[PDB]
Amino acid sequence: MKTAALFVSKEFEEEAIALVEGANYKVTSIYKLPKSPNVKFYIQYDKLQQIKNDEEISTLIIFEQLKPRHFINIRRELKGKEVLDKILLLLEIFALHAGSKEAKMQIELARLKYELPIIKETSTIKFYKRRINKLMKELESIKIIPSIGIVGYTNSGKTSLFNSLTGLMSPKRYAIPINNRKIMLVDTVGFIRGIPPQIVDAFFVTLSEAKYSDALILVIDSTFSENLLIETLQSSFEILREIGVSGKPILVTLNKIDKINGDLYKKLDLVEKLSKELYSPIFDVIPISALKRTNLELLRDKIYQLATQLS
Repeated sequence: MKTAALFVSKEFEEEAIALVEGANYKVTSIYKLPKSPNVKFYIQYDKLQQIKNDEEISTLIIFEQLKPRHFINIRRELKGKEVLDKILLLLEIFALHAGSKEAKMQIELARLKYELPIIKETSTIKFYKRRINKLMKELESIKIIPSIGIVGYTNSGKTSLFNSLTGLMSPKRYAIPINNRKIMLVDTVGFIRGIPPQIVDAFFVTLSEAKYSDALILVIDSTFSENLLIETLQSSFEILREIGVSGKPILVTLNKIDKINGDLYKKLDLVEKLSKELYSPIFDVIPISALKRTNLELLRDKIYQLATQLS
C-alpha cells in the first residue's frame, strides 16, 4: 500500500499519523518539522534527495500548510512523486470517503482553488478559473439491506473497529453476514479537529453523507479524562445535529478500554447518561476494545439486534 515519509511536530504527530492512515498511506518514516525551514524546499535538501531516490517511499507528506514556492520546488525535485501538505492531505481523506456527487465537486473545487496561488507563482490560470466557476455554478444549482455508518473523531479507533467487523476501495462500504442477516457497514469520514477554513465546506458536505445510513455507530476514545470525554461527546452530537442527523438509532461504542487503567464503569455510566441527554434514539452504549478484541461478541450481537430493529 502507499508509503509516506511524514514531517510533523511532536504535538501533532499522533493525530497526523491517524490522518495519513485515513488517506490510505502507511507512514514509513517520521521527522520533526525543520527548525529553520529551507526557503526553497521547506525540508532540508539532502532529505529531499533521499526521498526523491527512495523507491520504497511513494509520497512526501508535510503536516503544515506549504507556501506556493515550496510546492513548486518540492514537486520539481520529486519528479513524479507526490507531495501533500496538510490541506491536500485532508482533501485526500475526503476524496477517499466521499461517495456523493456534491462532495466530489466540493473536493475538486477546493483542490483547484488551492492550486491557483501555485500557478500564479509559476493561460493555465484562466483554464483553472473557468473550471472553478463551472463547479461553483453547478454547486449553487444543486443547493436549490440496512446500512450502519461508523462515525467519531480521528484516532478514536474507527478503522480498527471497521476492520475488526469486516475481517479486512473508496468510499469503504462492505457487507457482512451476522447470523441470518446481511448488514452494510459504511466508513464515514471522521470528525476532524482544526479543519483549515479553505476545506470546511468539502468536509461538511462529505460528512453529511452520514445521513444516508439507517443507523450509526459512534466511536469514543475511553482513555480520555472525564472532562475531555464530556467535551468529545458534546461536540460529536453537536456536529451530527448540525449536519441534519435526526431520528437515526445510534450505538455508542466506548473504545480502547484496554488502555483506560482506571474506572471503566464510571466512564460508561457518564457516557450513557450524557449521550441520552444529548440525543434520541440512543440504541445502546457498550465498552469494547477493537484492538484487543474485547467484547466483540457483544458488539456483534448489538449490531444484529439493531439490524433486526431496523428491518
